[PDB]
Amino acid sequence: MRHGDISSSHDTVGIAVVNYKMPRLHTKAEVIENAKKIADMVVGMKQGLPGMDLVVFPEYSTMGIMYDQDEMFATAASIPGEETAIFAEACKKADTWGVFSLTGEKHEDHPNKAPYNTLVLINNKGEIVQKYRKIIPWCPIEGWYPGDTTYVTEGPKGLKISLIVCDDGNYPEIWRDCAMKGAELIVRCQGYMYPAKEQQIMMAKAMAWANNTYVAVANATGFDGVYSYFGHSAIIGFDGRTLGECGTEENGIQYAEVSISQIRDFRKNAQSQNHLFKLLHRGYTGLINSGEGDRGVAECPFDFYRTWVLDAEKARENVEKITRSTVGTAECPIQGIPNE
Amino acid sequence: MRHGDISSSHDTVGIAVVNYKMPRLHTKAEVIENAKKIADMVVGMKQGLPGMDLVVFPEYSTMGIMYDQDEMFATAASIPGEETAIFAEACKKADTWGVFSLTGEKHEDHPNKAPYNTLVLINNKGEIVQKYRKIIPWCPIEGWYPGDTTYVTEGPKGLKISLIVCDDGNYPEIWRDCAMKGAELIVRCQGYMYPAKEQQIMMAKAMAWANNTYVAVANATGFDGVYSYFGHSAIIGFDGRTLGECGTEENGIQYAEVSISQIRDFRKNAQSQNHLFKLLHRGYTGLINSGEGDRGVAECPFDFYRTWVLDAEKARENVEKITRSTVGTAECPIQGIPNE
Amino acid sequence: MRHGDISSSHDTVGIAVVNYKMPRLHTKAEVIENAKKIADMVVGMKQGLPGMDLVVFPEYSTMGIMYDQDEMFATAASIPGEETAIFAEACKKADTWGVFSLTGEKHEDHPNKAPYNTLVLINNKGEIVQKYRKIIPWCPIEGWYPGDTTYVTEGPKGLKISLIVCDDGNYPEIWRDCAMKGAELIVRCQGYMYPAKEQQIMMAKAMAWANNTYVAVANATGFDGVYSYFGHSAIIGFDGRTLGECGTEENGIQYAEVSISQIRDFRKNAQSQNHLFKLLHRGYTGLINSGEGDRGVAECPFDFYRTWVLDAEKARENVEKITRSTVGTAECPIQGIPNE
Amino acid sequence: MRHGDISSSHDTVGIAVVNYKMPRLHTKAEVIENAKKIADMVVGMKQGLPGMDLVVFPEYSTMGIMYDQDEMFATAASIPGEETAIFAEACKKADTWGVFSLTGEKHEDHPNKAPYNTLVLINNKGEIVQKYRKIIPWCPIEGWYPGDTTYVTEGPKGLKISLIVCDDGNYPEIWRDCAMKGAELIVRCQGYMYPAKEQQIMMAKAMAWANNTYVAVANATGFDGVYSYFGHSAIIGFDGRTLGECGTEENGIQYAEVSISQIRDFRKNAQSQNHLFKLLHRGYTGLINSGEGDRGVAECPFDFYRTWVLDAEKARENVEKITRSTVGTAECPIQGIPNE
Amino acid sequence: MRHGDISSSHDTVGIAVVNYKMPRLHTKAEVIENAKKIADMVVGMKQGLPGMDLVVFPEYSTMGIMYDQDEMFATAASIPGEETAIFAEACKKADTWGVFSLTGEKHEDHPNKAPYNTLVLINNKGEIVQKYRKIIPWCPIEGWYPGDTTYVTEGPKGLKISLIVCDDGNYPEIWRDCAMKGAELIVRCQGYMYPAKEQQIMMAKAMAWANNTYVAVANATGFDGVYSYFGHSAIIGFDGRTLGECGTEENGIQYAEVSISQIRDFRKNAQSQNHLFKLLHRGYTGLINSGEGDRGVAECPFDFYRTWVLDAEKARENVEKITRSTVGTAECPIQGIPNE
Amino acid sequence: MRHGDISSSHDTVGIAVVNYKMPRLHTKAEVIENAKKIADMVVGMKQGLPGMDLVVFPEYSTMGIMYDQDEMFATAASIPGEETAIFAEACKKADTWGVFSLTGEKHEDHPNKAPYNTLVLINNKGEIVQKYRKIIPWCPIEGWYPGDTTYVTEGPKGLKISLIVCDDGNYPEIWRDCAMKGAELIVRCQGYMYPAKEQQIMMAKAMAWANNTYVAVANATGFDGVYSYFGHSAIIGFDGRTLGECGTEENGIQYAEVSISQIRDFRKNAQSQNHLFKLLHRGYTGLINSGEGDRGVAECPFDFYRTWVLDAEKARENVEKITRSTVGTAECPIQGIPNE
Repeated sequence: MRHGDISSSHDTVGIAVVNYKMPRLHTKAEVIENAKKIADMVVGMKQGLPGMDLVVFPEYSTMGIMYDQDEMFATAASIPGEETAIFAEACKKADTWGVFSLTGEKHEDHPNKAPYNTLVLINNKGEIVQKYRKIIPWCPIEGWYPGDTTYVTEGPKGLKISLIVCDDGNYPEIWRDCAMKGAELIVRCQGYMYPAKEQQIMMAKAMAWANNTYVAVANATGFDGVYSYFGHSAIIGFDGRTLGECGTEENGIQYAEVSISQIRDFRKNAQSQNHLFKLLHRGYTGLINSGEGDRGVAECPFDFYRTWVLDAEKARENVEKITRSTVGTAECPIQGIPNE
Repeated sequence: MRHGDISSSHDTVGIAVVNYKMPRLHTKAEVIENAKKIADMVVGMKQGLPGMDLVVFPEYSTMGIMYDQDEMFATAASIPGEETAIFAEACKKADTWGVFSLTGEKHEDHPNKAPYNTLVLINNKGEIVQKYRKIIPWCPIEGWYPGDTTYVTEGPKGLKISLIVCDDGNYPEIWRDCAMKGAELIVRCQGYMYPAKEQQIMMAKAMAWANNTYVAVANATGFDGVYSYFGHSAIIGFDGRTLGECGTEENGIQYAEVSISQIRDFRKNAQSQNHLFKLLHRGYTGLINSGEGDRGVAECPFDFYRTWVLDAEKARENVEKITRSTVGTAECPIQGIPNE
Repeated sequence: MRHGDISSSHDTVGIAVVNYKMPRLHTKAEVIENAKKIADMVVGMKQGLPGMDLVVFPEYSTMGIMYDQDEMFATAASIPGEETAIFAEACKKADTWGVFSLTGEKHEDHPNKAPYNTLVLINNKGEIVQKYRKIIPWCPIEGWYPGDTTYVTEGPKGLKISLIVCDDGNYPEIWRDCAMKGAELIVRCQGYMYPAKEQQIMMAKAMAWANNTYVAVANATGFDGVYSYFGHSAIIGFDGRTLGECGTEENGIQYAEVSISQIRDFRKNAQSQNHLFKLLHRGYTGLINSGEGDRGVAECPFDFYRTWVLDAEKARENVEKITRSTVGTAECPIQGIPNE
Repeated sequence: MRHGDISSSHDTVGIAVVNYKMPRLHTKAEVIENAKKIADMVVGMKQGLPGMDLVVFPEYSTMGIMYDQDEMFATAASIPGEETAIFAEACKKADTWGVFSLTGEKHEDHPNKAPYNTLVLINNKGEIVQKYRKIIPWCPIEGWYPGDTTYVTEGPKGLKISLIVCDDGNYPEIWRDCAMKGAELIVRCQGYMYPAKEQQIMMAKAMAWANNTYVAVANATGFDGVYSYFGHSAIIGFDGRTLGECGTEENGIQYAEVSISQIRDFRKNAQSQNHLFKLLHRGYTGLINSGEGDRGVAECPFDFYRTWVLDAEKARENVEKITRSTVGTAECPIQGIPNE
Repeated sequence: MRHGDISSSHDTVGIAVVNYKMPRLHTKAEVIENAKKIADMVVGMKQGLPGMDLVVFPEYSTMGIMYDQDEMFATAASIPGEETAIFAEACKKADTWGVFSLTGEKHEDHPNKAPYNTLVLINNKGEIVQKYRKIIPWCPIEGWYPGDTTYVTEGPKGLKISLIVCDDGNYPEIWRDCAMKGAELIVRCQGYMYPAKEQQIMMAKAMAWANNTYVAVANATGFDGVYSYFGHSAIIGFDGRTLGECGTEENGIQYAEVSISQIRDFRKNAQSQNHLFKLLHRGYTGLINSGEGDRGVAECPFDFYRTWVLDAEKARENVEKITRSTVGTAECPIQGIPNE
Repeated sequence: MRHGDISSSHDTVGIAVVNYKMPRLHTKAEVIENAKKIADMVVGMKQGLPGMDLVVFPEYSTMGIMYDQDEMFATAASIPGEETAIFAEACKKADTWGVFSLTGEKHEDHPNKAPYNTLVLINNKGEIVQKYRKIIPWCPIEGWYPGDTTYVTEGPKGLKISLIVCDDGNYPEIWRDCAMKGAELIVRCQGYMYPAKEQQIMMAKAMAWANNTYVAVANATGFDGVYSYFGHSAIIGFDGRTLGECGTEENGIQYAEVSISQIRDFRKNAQSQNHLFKLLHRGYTGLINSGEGDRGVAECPFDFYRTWVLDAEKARENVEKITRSTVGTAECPIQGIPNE
């Protein structure tokens, strides 16, 4: 957990994040050409950052956002496929792990159902070792089919990694889910468009803190014909302090070393802010002093989670009362989104 | 949701938060004397802030922290009791609602079990309308008996209010639970000691954003013989932007107007960042476009919450593997906290 | 007055501001081509921001700065004209109002007098509803003919709008003049070159506060052969707090919702910081308590404004004593600017 | 215009500002005792800051705020009087100029009309050389009789000084009026209570910039039974950059050196941001190039100022349409302030 | 190197720094009484921070600044002496190391020469293990006799510690000297008075970076009759990033864990920003590639240091040409400091 | 020392710094073409900044970084040479001094030894008046031959200038060496790649303060195939306060006026923070009061500098004990850098 050098040691994973300029593409050939530009970038970056063990690119960095539905279906990727092979070759040549984005990934029922929005973690031998599908697409605008699962994978130097995508990170539940599965680094890849710049910078830091986890964010930059993306790719320590952060600049890079021993030492020995531990051992001091054993209280005291798990339809009905009953609003209608 | 004036309107709730200097007390008589100082402060503040509808004091602002166990038991409050009556009279005289702290509140089995750490919301007629007991005491140091329930109460001008305490706010689950019960303002009262100043400032803002809720924080200040408290009492908008924030100064005050219509308009009409709505209607656009109905997906996709709700002991066992198995650590032992 | 979403409601005007990359143009054909790029950008942005009701482009975003005098005269626009028709079509297609820049607009005595530096507000039906000519050109460098009038126009959802340009905003008088005419949003369009980046960021916020008015700023970006423009387009609340702000990035966008009801509620009910009201009712409490009626004092107590209005030549003579008597300085001479 | 040292030179005026802790006083004897504490503080500060030429205390630093009307009248000061003599002796002993606050100063018709809220500038020989009465009392709460005049006085080393008070500084007109009278330093003394902390910090800087003037702010601190005062006393350069700024701490001090030659050199030779010059020579380049002489345009183009000067009652009527017609609001009533 | 918890581990040294309120004392009895208050504070802090291994108090925290020469001599301490014994007992009772200030420490020729300004490092067994005398007193105001030596001492858990005082830290040479002796933590104790608040915050961070060293700063707070002290006690990582920082509040505390293994791993394996290594192996890559061996260049290329070491009188003469020849200036005279 | 205007006076040097976009070049013809682009930029900037007296471009702005060894040797420049003549013509035409980068400059033994990394200062008559070779190349990556000398040159309006390059600025010794030679402005030209953005921003400010010197930084921007450069070109006052600073934007420019009289007045009359003076007159007050003469102590008290000057090999051996013995590390090997 230290910032400023280009090296890494047996204790540290050298992580690079990329403010990748958002592509404006339309065809499979264009996507392939851009995939090879990403590959060239990985290999060049390694020449400058000899400590690099993990390189992270934004959501949409391969395809851009395929606004046209026909182009969306025509450019939807197979995984593994040609794009991933191109990335895998760069990971091998540069002896680094990498996180890349396929938007979309063909649905099982392609082309009759919406593609997934997908991340892969590729190891330094070119093997895909995690494939994550976005659980919370950025509706209403995003039409991707939602995924349903988080994963944890042993990463470079044994650092445990989970992937999440963009809108996912607004929801503290996903970060919690990953950390509770044992994640030591949560990688948030995004094409996060303005307006919500400051909110997203703050969210990543707050989630690093709340879940005692390293966080790396790669966010797109530039204007793509529709959105302007605000960058601020970052690596953040498990104590909630930014290691390094980019500005809004096209193809900015940040690089930091995250210590394997430090996070494990903290998770073992931290007390007042060992949030993962404390959530499942509430009021331990009080119970000890009250003659009630030495483990605190594990039981979930929050009705929302009990209801959501038991009766998701009831939780949905409850939230519609507080918000609205239809996915769209007649005050700001969107074609294909019902309202009223 | 606006800041800078001392007024309030039929649309806005005028909220004041107090950087109350942490008392260093030892006896019931001293606690009573300090309760009357708080009462005098409420009445004086109202003279300067004619818009004030809600005034918020820090956790521990009534008793301070009773480090001595005998003094802790001797000063534990009844609710309702003498302290609350003193506060209630000030709320009536100043025609304001108030949030006050009783640390401790007598356990049902007093003095044979640890007291609770408790907040009350008192209305402008002097009636206690919410009583909240801290669900996550700040272990290891805090020996309070943990509470088990969150509440929502109709507040001034119909603004829906939930109370939480200090360490509670590190855990996104509690903020979620309150907002999903319909809370429009979450009031976090704290005696939040250094070190974790910047982390706590960031958490409140991030939670305001994540849960589309107004947030008010009152935090103690000064040195009490053991801890120094970092202040930064604040009122924050539902869009994650600070309204007003104090520094670390003793008896600082902030004051802001929170609009009832604005939060309700947002919760109805916001789309891309309507987090409460979107969490229970995931990927609605994708499902519509895939011919699968117009509600998105409600089901909880996060195994941690499913496991915690179904089998809290399993969730506890899982987290002990990632952290440690005993509440204490032999590397930093604490008397009365078992380890090793 | 809220930030982070892409929606808007019947209560809120969705405002987008654009960090438009400064063009480097030389011919009428090039200007037309760039006008169509702006039009394409408006239509694309609306696809991503369905709440958008108003889109704002920087001063000079259509022509760039025509440094060459011959090119300046050759590219000076008619209003209405071809450029405005191109913009009007985009406003109609995207169902949004827009603010666009014509630099220059032909003088009545074209080509024998300097063109104006002009903004138009175009409604969602493609109609020009305000035309503003820069009252304070950025002399010495800017050679535009000064305008003489501010305007207020009913805008989207009835939001009252005034336009001002770049250097204008350094002078608190213009913001005052607009707000006192009833403006609820002041739109500052600029091609504000470095050096004065931080000063301009601060000015917009301070003027929002001082005049209890929403402020939107669109500023150019990039290097154009002569100047580098610092971006930081922004939308600011009437309470002086930034809603959203861009960085220095080319073609950054910000977007915020400004509430019609909130500003009107504030202007009615705010007291201590109701600056528009208080300026014309000074010391009302004192006069009441002194038996002198209940309106305070309206009379202007500032000799500078009395003198400027009555005897502008005297005010000019007075200021020349404090500064210098000639428009140029021999210590930093500029061709065509007399000194010495 | 430089910060960090305790010295001053023949070119620089050493200015100290004081975050003076707000007194809570009730009697004339208490006021006198506090005046002598201020005097002792002046003499001590000079021992530590040998460059000090000017020392500035907050509005209300002598009396505190006399909330009780009877006490207000009983403690209203004569000027010159006992309090000013006490201050004058300290200025002589410490060989410094000083700015002090008398709240109230007896009205000409004392005790039958409200006192003034007054500042004095005392020179190093103990002579009162400026007496300023607050033109914009902070209504509704403040009941002081409004003053009607700004002043400029030759200060230490010939630095030209104007005094303004607290609420005055929210109104850009007063800063303009002082600078146009030739002020080189505007001293804003305040007892500026929370909420509006960030807005006031920003205002002082923005006004320094807009009027090309040094600014010194002394603001009170602490809680006085009614308000908490936010400090942030500051000295700011004529280029809008803070020299030094205090936090919210009780009895904080800042100290900076302001160069006489620098401001005079700037006012002579600055061009693009010579705001005082440019306001009265608008569009000079354009007029030259259009064959219309070399002075630009002086005439006031802002109808608000023309109307206010000619017909203040009309300006008042106009603003009441935009705000409200009565000084009070029935939505937030205040005893003695009419509404409805 | 992590922040937020109250614990520490076998790998981390738990460091607390104290914003100690500056005493205003006059007699030996008063100094002793205050020393016991510091002792009580150490023991209380340990109850709240069970990880604490090192506690740091400001320069002057024991005596305050003895402005009166007679009182200065009467209160000058012996080391070891009564004050240090009081501190030593607290270190033993709280099982912590501590850094304390003796101002003054009796000169060898007391009372005929000025006392030293001195820090002691006391271990958890109550033994004084380092005594440092300020090498750069804060002249002209400070009249302490200058010390001449820096030290490095094995500290808690083997962390190597050097002490420096206040004004010392403005001079990069002292930080370099300590780090090159092997220091892993440089402790800067200060009574750093306003004006130079922001400069001092920045210096500590910059020196942490430049010397790849942990830095802890304890600074005084409050007003002492002459100066106001700006606090901002801090612990900073060897990568230049703040761990935790106080504000200006009286008796603020910060606490952070500094990893022994992290700094040693960095000093071994860092490359591009291994400043200690690189300074003595300049251009190693270039020399290798030029066929000139594999060590780079060690020789000092800076004439100033060569001259200062060889001919300090020449270096002094050189600097007097750039500045002034006498220690005082007639433009800002100070009694006892010659000028002219 | 003032910021915001485009003018300059007889007292001020108008300094422009350029966030020049990093070139990606391969051939001599490409370098020449880019040199002419820089020349065109100088002439254009002068049209917009009539006060400009000095223009500063980043290290590598002429060649980019020649990663290919063959291309490095093929494009190594003669000085004076074709590139410098191109720059000299622009300086003459625009009547400005300029700082330009030649990377590499041919070694005396070209092409058999590594080129130098070189800056030239060219006056307004096109004459090269300083040539500086980087003393601390950014090893391990940079293979330039190290230079050995700093210089001071009389610059525009007599302002004394020293040049340093990029990695040089991490080492406080070089800034000290320049200031002690009489430098009034230190110009740091850099191609400073991410990661170390915040550290470099802080270093420049801290060095301005520590050495009481103006500082100008020009840093590259953009991605060049290997590194992304973080911009933040800046001009900083001798009191450590930023005048103007760029963001990370490609071809950003900042411009500020630095006063000749202000720095000379400060160096003469400053006392408490006259660091250049005080370093060579330590404890003057103490020695005076102790009867030991009126000059303080000049002797160097820091063993590191004494050892480095006398026995550089010993200093190297000492530092290898604290860090590592070989220039490379087997934990992060780099081809051509020995380790193990």
